[PDB]
Formats: sequence, C-alpha cells, structure tokens
Amino acid sequence: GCCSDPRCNYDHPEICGGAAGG
Repeated sequence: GCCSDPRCNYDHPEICGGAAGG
C-alpha cells in the first residue's frame, strides 16, 4: 500500500514507521 510507494512512505512516517508494508 502507501508504505510501498516511496513518495507516500516519505509523506507518512507515522503510519509507515511501524512495519512498512503494502
């Protein structure tokens, strides 16, 4: 998901900061 998209991942460190997944 978001966390697998580098741009989205960069913009969402809180959501992706646990384990970054789909």
